[PDB]
Amino acid sequence: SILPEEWLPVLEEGEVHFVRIGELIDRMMEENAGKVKREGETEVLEVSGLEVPSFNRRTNKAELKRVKALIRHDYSGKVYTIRLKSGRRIKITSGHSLFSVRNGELVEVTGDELKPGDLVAVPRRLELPERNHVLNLVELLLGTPEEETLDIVMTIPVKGKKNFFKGMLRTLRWIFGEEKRPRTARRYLRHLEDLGYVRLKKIGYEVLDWDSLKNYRRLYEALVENVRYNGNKREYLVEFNSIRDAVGIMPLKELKEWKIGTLNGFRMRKLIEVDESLAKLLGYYVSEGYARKQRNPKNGWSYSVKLYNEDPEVLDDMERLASRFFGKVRRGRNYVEIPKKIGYLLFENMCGVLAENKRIPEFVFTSPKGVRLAFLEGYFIGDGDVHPNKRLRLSTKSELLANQLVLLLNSVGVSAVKLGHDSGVYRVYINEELPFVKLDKKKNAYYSHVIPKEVLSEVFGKVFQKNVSPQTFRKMVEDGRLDPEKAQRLSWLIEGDVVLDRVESVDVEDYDGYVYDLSVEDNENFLVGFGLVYAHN
Repeated sequence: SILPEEWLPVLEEGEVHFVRIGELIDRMMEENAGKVKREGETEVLEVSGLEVPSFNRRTNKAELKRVKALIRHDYSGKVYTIRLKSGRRIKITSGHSLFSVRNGELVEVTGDELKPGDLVAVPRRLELPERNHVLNLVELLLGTPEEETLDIVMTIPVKGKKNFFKGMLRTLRWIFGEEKRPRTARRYLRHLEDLGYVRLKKIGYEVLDWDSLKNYRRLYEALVENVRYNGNKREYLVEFNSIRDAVGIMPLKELKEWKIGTLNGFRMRKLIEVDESLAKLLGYYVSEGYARKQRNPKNGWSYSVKLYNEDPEVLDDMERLASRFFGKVRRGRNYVEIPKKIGYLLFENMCGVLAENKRIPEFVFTSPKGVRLAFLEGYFIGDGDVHPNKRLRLSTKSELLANQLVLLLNSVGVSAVKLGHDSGVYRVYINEELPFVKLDKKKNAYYSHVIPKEVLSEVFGKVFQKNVSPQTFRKMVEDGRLDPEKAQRLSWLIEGDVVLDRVESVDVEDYDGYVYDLSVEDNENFLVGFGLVYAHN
């Protein structure tokens, strides 16, 4: 079993969520009490919709699998904190298993069995789904405290909507039997068909969904009540807050036409398509970005987002990108600032405000590889990690980010990763090339680009000098230097997505409380812990 606190990367309906295994299972079992099957000391909860990364037991390749069920035991006994030389850490119960090596094969080894020096299975790479994501600023702001969207409004050109709200509301009420058939009934009746609520017909019409119509009605009832007129720009106006309990009902087909932001400030489309520019911009923010607000002249708040960076070219890039999204920007001395309120709200709810709350936005993880790399590039360039004298070194006061980074790197091939927590700050060491950073992976080759000498020694019989790289291994085989009959046993290790890290230290403790587990389809293994370590279910 795994301890409550352990990080668990999981996928829900194609989205990657980092959660502490215990919190997940706890909640899931509270909102599904009726479905739990208790067994004195064990509570099982079958689920669907959840997927976790695992490795194929046969081919050892990285693949996502279905999580059959969540499990919760009421444990009392010894727990082990396993610390791998790479900086990865995992807290498990005594009988829980991780994967080690025995005569060139991946075998299960329990916690109370593991000792320093032992080799443990860890990811070399991961395969996460790739799809285009579309940010919905309405759904974003709804999850924001009303205090923050006080001055936010949604405008819409009054042009092709001459009293559209009132005209529609009258049609809805007519359909509901509360008013005489309006004169413009058909204009709107068509729109309701376009939305699939009503199917027009020869004679009159037929309501296809009353519930949906009720909600739509509720929406237009709210709109007709709060929509104002902005004579200046010939546009309709609505304070976000006054319709927070109905706006989410607005079909996307209608949302497109609106704009969201401040009355006398910047306004942008409520539906943003994620591209490499957005990602990179977000990359810059996560690393060198800071969001703030001050009282300003008339006590009342002024929101801005600053992107610090000494390098002149960088500032030109951030400015080029920032402005590509938030119109007019303010290029400073050593920074680029976005004084827009909607810009602050976007960055805040996506990546966080405080350094320790900083995080990679959820959509990035399952975006096409190009977008992931764009995010990374922005993070690195901003964090000033382009020209390495040794190896890339990223710092974060945010534990989540450290983990999210390792997953992102893993998801795009980077396996040479090391972790560290020297003083309140988390470090992520990367010792291998990146499409945007020239560095030598062969220089001080990490555990990931090396085959342990213990494994070779045990398989071939000889006593190997030192560690060997997968390349040298392949070559020795094509030389007769290594017996090809034995060298094949180790193929999984040269072709799979699992590498070996070595146990550095093991802490034994007594634990009284809840412990968790997962049942994973087929592979029966998944990723858990700081840095991600494959654990047997």
